[PDB]
Amino acid sequence: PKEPEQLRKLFIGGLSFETTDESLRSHFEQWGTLTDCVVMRDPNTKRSRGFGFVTYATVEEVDAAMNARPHKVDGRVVEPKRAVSHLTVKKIFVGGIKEDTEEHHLRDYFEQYGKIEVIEIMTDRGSGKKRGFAFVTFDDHDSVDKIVIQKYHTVNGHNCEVRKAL
Ligand SMILES: CNC1(CO)CCOCC1
Repeated sequence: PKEPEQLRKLFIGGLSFETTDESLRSHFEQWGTLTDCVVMRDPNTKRSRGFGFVTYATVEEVDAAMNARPHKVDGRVVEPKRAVSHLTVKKIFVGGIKEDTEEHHLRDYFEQYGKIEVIEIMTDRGSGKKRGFAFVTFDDHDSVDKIVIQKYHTVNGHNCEVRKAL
């Protein structure tokens, strides 16, 4: 059973105009099997539009490619991003954590998606009581992109609602 193709794609921006289907493929095949690899071009001039996409056989291969950033492809540092589900942010809202979820619950779970820089457990401005949601800020957007395409997040026994924040 193959993961949906949308979740196996990487959009690559900032290409050198000299990058070709073949040179993009040779580069990104270092991190997995590519079922598709396309440089986008003008339909009339054939001049590169400066971006393209690669499709891996598995999500773990996408992860490997993202973990190998920065990618310098044909002399230029490119910008890979997972396909849209792009709203490129480093912060998530985590809701449904109730009053008993602490910083270490959130850290122990989310640190396996990426490097955490800030955890903000929200409290009532008047009483100081926990409001039941939090924000987590990572050092990079791919953490967030992995998180929000999951159907489920279980933290401290709570089924949480997680979305991109600002
Ligand atoms: C769309 N499904 C979710 C709802 O926000 C997103 C990931 O976190 C919880 C499940």
